[PDB]
Amino acid sequence: QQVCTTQAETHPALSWSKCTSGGSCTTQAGKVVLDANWRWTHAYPSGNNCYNGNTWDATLCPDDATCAKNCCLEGADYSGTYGVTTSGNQLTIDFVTQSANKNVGARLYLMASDTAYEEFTLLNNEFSFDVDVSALPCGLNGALYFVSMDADGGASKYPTNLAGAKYGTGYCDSQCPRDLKFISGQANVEGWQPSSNNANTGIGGHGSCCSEMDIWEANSISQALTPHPCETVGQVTCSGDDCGGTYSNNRYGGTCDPDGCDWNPYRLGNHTFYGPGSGFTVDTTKKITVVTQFSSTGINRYYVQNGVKFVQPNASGLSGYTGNTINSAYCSAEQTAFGGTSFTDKGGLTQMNKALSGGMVLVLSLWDDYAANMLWLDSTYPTNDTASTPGAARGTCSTSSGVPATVEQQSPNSKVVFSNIKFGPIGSTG
Ligand SMILES: *[C@@H]1O[C@H](CO)[C@@H](O)[C@H](O)[C@H]1NC(C)=O
Ligand SMILES: OC[C@H]1O[C@@H](S)[C@H](O)[C@@H](O)[C@@H]1O
Ligand SMILES: OC[C@H]1O[C@@H](S)[C@H](O)[C@@H](O)[C@@H]1O
Ligand code: NI
Ligand code: NI
Repeated sequence: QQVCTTQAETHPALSWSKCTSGGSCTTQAGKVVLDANWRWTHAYPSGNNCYNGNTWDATLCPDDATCAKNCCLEGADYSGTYGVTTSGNQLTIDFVTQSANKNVGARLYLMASDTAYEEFTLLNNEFSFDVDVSALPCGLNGALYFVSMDADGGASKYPTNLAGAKYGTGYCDSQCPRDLKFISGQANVEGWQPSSNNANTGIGGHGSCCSEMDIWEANSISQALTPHPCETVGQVTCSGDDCGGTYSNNRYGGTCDPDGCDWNPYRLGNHTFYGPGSGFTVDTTKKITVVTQFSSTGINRYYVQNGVKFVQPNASGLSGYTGNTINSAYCSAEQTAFGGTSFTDKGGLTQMNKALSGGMVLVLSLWDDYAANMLWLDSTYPTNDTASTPGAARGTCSTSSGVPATVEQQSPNSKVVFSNIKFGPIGSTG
């Protein structure tokens, strides 16, 4: 896509800490940028909208390449339109923001400069952050995660992307998302189908695949930590059902693992570890520090709340695994007990570790779930299963919860606050 400037693009500042062996940390002057899908797109250098509602303009966008030549991305009013504000090392993402239109959530990337995403190499290192999930009810997901995106949003590989990282281009994840309007310097117009249940979104003929490490997908009720390997580490474009994922007739027909080797303490039999109030080890009405440590043998997790360190609880009642670590043993035992082969089919932890040994971009987001109402995270899922089915119970939310239209009307002032990001070698951030 091109760049237009009727709305200025200024990346909100966000400080974070880089820590080194010894425990010394220094402040880093980062910024955040909104993902390109959220932007107004119109004719370059001016003219009609190229996309409006959930349909493309056929005149401006008769095919994928022409559309990218004729259409530009605009700047974003971060607070007024998208409900994104920063203060020092704190980032707030509001749920429903009404200005011209109703906007629901946002996806942001941490920047090293105004034209480059920050790239984190996770293996042998740890990532720590503080979060307030107190205003995240059933059906919402405040997510912090890593994806194997290009630092420049694809600009050097795809010269028809003139917007680059400055405008939040180049997203990919292990779902191989097809809802993206621009992928690899081309629009996603050919075969585009508008969503049945969402006036603002649709599903294109292409998706955008890459490795994904979901550090944190959570609300006040449940949380999950999930590696997703892909057969190619970095970004590749997929077509239709061969993207796999939720919007494809064969979930497992692609090159990425859309399921992941997920660790949700509730799903693994600990019903008192994480929840609202003093009945829970980690009280979701109060700030939580979440620390995640990556090594070749596995991923480890601890939490700090009110100065108290709590290690990840042991898996409880999971046949053949009594640890608290995402390692090859756990991932295999999970597949055996709960079903499925996707994670190991796509190379498992060995293949994930290849992405963890290269740069990944930090994503901070808030969303609700049109496909499955976040029931996979915080309720009983699938709907045909019940709490006696192995792996079915993931949280205490009602199976009727999380319908986007309902949560948007009932809980519009929901929000997530991420803060005090720290990164460095294992043992260095605490
Ligand atoms: C849940 O985790 C807590 C905190 O680690 C632990 O004390 C408790 O024993 C765990 N519950 C079960 C059923 O294992
Ligand atoms: O799609 C057009 C629409 O996009 C949104 S994102 C803009 O904020 C608005 O001004 C414009 O009319
Ligand atoms: O797509 C929804 C949800 O599906 C589950 S299977 C994945 O583990 C998670 O990362 C993703 O956000
Ligand atoms: Ni194609
Ligand atoms: Ni119980």
